[PDB]
Amino acid sequence: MQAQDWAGIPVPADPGNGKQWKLQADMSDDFNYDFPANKEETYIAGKWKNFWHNSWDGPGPTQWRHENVSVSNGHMNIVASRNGNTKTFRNSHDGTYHTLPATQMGCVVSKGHVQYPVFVEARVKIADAVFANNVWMISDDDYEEIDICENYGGLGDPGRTGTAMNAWFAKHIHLSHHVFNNRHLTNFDDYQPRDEEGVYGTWYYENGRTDWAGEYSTIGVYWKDPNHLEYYINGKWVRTLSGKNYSYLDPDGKLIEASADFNVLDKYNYTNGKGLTKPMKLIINIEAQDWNALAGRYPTDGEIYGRPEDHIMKVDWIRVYTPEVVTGHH
Ligand SMILES: [Ca+2]
Repeated sequence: MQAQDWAGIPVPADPGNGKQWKLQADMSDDFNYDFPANKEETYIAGKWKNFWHNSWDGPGPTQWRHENVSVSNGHMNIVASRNGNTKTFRNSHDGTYHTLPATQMGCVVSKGHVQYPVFVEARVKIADAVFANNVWMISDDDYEEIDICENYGGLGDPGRTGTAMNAWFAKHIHLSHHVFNNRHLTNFDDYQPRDEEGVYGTWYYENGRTDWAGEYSTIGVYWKDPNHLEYYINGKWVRTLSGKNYSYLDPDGKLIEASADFNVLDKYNYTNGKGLTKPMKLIINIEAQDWNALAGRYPTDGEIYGRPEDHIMKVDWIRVYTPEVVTGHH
């Protein structure tokens, strides 16, 4: 067997004293096989469902389609395309329906699960296109989620003005997680770290870097324990949340170390003191969310038909490791 694509690339998190990382086979893939686009529900390689976890076809004017996921040329392809059909969708901020040309898109959900202690990392080439490129994880009951990467793609073709400009969005990677409460209610609760909750730095960016769409990036999380998450971009540590403490590299490269008066993983104790524990599936998808699409941050026909190969989120590999004690001379 040849070395996998990630061979020789160290795991950037530390597994603990006298521990080593062990690959979790059922959640790891370097995508060096052919899987042609398929209209039918399929677990690719027995591991990656070519759709969302139910028949819902997505937010906004998104239309997830089984045939918008393929594997070729060393990567999984998550494709945006446009057949001209419209989709009518609700503006989540006020409850009203709007109609736009739809974008057919892809969504992938793992068969397997991960649970702490675990390191999850993907090598992706974010689409050079105006849409969301997401890598995230969620428990089967939808109560506990970790967001490895939420990013909004490229700057688009010339001619965008006002709210349709994507520069603020394109430069960031959102590093976050959610714990929910009372999802049986309509008005369920959602806690995530953010400025308004007193947890800073969640929208990562670097002075000078306009977007993440011109090359491959690696983004990963070490979900170490129920009150400890660490994020890594391109093999480098960028952010830790640990109990009531958190730290991160700011956009000028400065280390910021902060201490909150509350637990920053579960501020309002929606987990009944347990923290993040529930097994999670990995989701990789692209979408056009309502807020973005209504603002004009949505691919034009000129963009999507003029540069089709840019309207694809590519995944070179996904790798998952769990810590094991060192084994000695074997
Ligand atoms: Ca590959």
